[PDB]
Amino acid sequence: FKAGSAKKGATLFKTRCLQCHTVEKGGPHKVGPNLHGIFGRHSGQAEGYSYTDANIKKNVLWDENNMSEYLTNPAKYIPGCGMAHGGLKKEKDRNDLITYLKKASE
Amino acid sequence: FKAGSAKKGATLFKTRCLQCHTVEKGGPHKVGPNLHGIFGRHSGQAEGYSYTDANIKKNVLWDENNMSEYLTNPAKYIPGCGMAHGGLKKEKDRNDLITYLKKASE
Ligand code: HEM
Ligand code: HEM
Repeated sequence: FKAGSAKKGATLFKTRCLQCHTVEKGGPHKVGPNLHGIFGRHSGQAEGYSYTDANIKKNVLWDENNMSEYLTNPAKYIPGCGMAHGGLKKEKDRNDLITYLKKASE
Repeated sequence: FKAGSAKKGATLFKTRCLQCHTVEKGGPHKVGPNLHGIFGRHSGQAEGYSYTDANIKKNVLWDENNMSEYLTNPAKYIPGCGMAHGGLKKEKDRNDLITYLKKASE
């Protein structure tokens, strides 16, 4: 991961992520947990959300690289429903996204 | 709606609902909102959850009858993902479920 465009990352997040996740402090859970302070904690630890994926639940320490990898696969499992478009296949898109996400969060 | 078996309703909820919803007080959100005090408020009002369905968001006053109807359709939309098994087709199953849910909640 190498910093990119926050501005474009914002538009990736609004159009690809926001329909399941919010990022502002104290923001609400949706199908996905609120992501505020995601880069200061581990996986599967948002207050007031209960997780499903075994790997998330192991509490991975989130960093840029781990997250890029998490977002690489275009499809993700949504509990009780099936697979959904939960990632960004283009490495540049990931870098943009994560650059925005680091700022919007914390 | 006519009261049924709480015991069987519990097993319907554990096996058909729990994978997206919790019911205890202060319990966490998952893909679905925590359902505690659902029969004392309106639709689309759980603290700390943000909703998608337009109809939910209109804030329907929840009662037994409205809920039975909500659960009738076997498939429900899960935002960003698709349709999922979000209901109970058998009217007796609904009555059992709702009888448990009234108690577990509040
Ligand atoms: C590129 C867009 C997206 C981003 C950046 C994103 C980010 C994340 C992150 C970082 C987590 C981990 C939360 C944690 O460990 O605390 C996560 C979990 C989750 N996200 Fe996303 N997400 C995206 C798209 C989606 C979409 C489209 C959906 C639904 C259709 C979704 C639903 C979920 C769900 C349900 C979880 C919890 C998984 C589980 O408990 O097993 N996300 N998301
Ligand atoms: C018979 C089993 C189930 C029951 C009793 C149940 C109950 C409910 C209730 C009462 C609501 C309305 C919440 C509110 O207005 O505050 C709701 C919303 C929801 N439930 Fe379920 N549910 C069931 C199964 C499912 C399943 C299987 C899933 C996912 C695969 C699910 C996901 C959701 C979601 C995402 C919402 C929020 C809908 C939106 O915002 O558009 N539920 N559920």
